[PDB]
Amino acid sequence: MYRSHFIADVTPEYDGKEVIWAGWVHLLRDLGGKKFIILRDKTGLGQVVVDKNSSAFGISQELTQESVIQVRGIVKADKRAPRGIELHAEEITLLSKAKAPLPLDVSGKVKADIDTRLRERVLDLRRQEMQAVIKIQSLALKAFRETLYKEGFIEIFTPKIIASATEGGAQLFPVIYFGKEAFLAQSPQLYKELMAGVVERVFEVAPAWRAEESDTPFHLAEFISMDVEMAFADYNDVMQLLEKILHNIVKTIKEEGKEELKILNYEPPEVKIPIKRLKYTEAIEILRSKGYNIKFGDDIGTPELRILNEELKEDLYFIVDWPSDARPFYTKSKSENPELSESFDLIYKFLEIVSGSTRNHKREVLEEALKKKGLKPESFEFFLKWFDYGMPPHAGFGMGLARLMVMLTGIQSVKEIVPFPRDKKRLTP
Amino acid sequence: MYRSHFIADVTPEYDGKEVIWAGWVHLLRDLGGKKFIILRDKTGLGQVVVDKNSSAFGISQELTQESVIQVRGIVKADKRAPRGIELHAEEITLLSKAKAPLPLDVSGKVKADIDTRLRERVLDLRRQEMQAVIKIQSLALKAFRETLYKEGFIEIFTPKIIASATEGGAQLFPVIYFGKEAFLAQSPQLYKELMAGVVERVFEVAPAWRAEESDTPFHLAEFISMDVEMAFADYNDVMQLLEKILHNIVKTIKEEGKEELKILNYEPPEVKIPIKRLKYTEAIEILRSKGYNIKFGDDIGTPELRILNEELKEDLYFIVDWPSDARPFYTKSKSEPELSESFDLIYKFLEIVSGSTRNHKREVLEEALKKKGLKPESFEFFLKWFDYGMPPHAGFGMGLARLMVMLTGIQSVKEIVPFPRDKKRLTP
Ligand SMILES: [Cl-]
Ligand SMILES: [Cl-]
Repeated sequence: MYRSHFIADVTPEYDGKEVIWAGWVHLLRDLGGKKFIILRDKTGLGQVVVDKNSSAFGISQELTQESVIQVRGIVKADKRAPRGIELHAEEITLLSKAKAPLPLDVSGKVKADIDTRLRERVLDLRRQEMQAVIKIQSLALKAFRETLYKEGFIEIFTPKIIASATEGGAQLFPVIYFGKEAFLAQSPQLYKELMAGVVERVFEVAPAWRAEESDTPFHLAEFISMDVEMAFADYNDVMQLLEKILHNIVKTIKEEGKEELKILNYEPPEVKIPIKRLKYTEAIEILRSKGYNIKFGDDIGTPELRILNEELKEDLYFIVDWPSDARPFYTKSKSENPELSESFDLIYKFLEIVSGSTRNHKREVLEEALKKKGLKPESFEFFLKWFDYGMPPHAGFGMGLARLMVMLTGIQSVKEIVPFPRDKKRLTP
Repeated sequence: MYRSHFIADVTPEYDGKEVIWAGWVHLLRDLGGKKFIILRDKTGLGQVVVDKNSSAFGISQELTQESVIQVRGIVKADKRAPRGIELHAEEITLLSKAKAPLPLDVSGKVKADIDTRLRERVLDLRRQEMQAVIKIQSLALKAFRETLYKEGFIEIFTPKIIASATEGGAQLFPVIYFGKEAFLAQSPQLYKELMAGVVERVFEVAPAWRAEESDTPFHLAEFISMDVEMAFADYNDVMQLLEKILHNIVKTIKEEGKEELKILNYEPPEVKIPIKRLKYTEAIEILRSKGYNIKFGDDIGTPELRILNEELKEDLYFIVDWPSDARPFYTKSKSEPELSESFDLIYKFLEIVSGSTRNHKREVLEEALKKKGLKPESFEFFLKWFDYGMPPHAGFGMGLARLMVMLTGIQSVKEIVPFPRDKKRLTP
């Protein structure tokens, strides 16, 4: 196409050979009457030299950072040079010239806030660091599906535009839909249960949306959700599935993203099996005993997760068995105590990465649960009806991709992970 | 847990052994004082028989179709039975009791109305033919990504809510987005072009939406769209890749989806490399060479395509070099310009994929927008990025559901998509 080799394809064993590189002008320096071009392509950064008496010298002088070029030259081994080589330019073609100067420095280090970078997001995304994020995410999805296929999970796609919400109180985006006010789904919840009720084992990785104005970290309005629903399984089963998933994920990043982690100065945690389980009951007591005003039944906020993290000597733990009263109507209660529920959160340090549970499967227990939350059963008929015709016991979870990315990169901002973030003040690009 | 084995695991070399099945009561019949239960699960259909001398008998008497049960029994080989085995039940546990009668038959050759089936979609989808389709789509997706991984492609996700349209005059769904009227995207277009401009090779498989009120077949309002964008490629490179993808999908379906194709009575077309490339220009000349009322520059539609399917004796084929003015502003015109570097992939009479090489110069994008009679200033959110080194690139978008017709032979999009969405369909 526009090249014979990617930069990284060339080894010292290429000395004296003619190669064609293509890519971006990363840097441009002049030393000793020689022009040095650091070129960038998807494999990384090479070094090209244009000496005075080359025919490429003339055009090399008009080149600017982020212009796209083709360069044909002869490989020279060196060892003082990147990966032990450099390209001695003979011919350079200008494919696409960039305006100068740049509004954002692709090699300058992070200057300006998030919002200034989002005006020049492409230039920002081109930075080694962001490139590494984009790469790791892709590997993370591959490893996610791989584990699932091994367990015979079937990949699915459920409706994103829905008539009414599954959990009232959740704020959904209005969609004007052929004359009706419909909404954007917040999760595939009902549909994946349904599809579990037909082919048993299903996942979906896909967009979801939430309309709140919460300004805390990690609360984009649009977000990718990684969902799994498993028939003839309860919450302990799926927790063990996820363990294996997460393990294959970090293992893939560690082997296939060695270089990316290097650019990131980051080492994802070990996934020890089993992951520490801590009952919610016990979490409440650790908190109380350190002096926080927290009663059984209360939520466990970020501030609490910090102390929980600071106390467990574990970065990666499940919080299992929450109060039934704080979990959806579709979540199975504990048999030995109705006040508790067969649910879990997976926390990484102080961030929630996954939530799941064992679900209900009888219409009557579902209908009771709805009453126990003061909802009108007749208004969830769209959910209840399917359970008249043999819904099996099932269990599932949802993990947030970009939250999982924090565990895989070290980046502490979701707007730094998602290449085109959406929230209350952010719609473009 | 609930089972010890799936129905398809158990073979004759299991004789005398105890086995736990979990599944759905597909069929009940009584014969010779003996109860017959056709059990179903994700692997398929199995035969359980309950003797009158069994303790499982009494609960066996109250089972209804589609109930979820657990049957502990012993395997006996028979070779008159499915997979040469059946299960003589010792205990039966009732997990989920289903109401009687069923409003839709799972065991039946169910000739019912579409909206009637939508009303009871879970039962509908449990038919072997539907499970087939579901399973094949999964296999298709895996194969698709597998090919793209081999070539270095990176999986992206692009924004679904957007400020404004890319194709003007295209109808998008309004979203009320923090006080503003935003829209659902109809494709990742701009965004996958921008991602290719950072890491060269990308793909995305994700929902898109159009809001037109069509009444023609294969025009769901929400659809899963498989996109690929590739820097330093032109359309011919991306068509080659497309072929390589479709080849692998067909192979994977034929090898891994054997029983599914069996249930469906269907054989996928052969992806013959290279797939026929029919120049638009020649497509018009053929349509004229038989008796038709078409001129160069006119659109080729479904009538015209049924006709092309015949004339070409090829079921899979590209129509290429469409008139530049029938094509988006971001599609690059041919070097030698009334024509553009564009293609559509066709299966018989149905458009499956479209793509092209893209423009990458601000100037030519602006011009293209003037010559279509649009005002560049309104498209500034597209143009701006091309100021800072967008490389040559190209790409395509393939409808998952339309692909699916090629893989299954099913002629209705609402028989492929589990929970379809259109002007008169929102629930389920
Ligand atoms: Cl909801
Ligand atoms: Cl658009």
